[PDB]
Amino acid sequence: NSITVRARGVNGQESVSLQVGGTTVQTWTLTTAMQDYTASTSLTGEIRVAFTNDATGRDVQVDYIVVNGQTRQAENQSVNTGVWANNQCGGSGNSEWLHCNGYISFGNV
Ligand SMILES: OC[C@H]1O[C@@H](O[C@@H]2[C@H](O)[C@@H](O)[C@H](O)O[C@@H]2CO)[C@H](O)[C@@H](O)[C@H]1O
Ligand SMILES: [Ca+2]
Ligand SMILES: [Ca+2]
Repeated sequence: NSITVRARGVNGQESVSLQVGGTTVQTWTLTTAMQDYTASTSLTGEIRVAFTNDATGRDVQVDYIVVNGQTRQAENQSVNTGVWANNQCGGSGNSEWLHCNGYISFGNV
């Protein structure tokens, strides 16, 4: 099961973890350019991309992921617990942004 994450940070210290069924597959430190990050698992289950090290000046943007060849846009996902929206952390879904610690759920593998 191949999973590619296309993502960037605002300052390049930002850390994201790819999780599958509650298991952490891989963790990466992002750069300020949108770039691809790839991982693989034999596991199935819910995919999450989690921003874990929010601090003054850090924000994550996930464009999309690609799961076994199939594109899933971050902005088409309904659960986003880190976006700043409606004047609060995790204030909406359907966003590329994780401003606060939180994750975007991309559903089952
Ligand atoms: O509430 C603390 C929270 O704020 C975040 O920033 C939001 C928003 O993302 C910015 O665009 C806006 O300029 O400022 C607000 C808060 O005033 C932030 O990204 C988080 O890391 C938290 O600190
Ligand atoms: Ca996108
Ligand atoms: Ca932030």
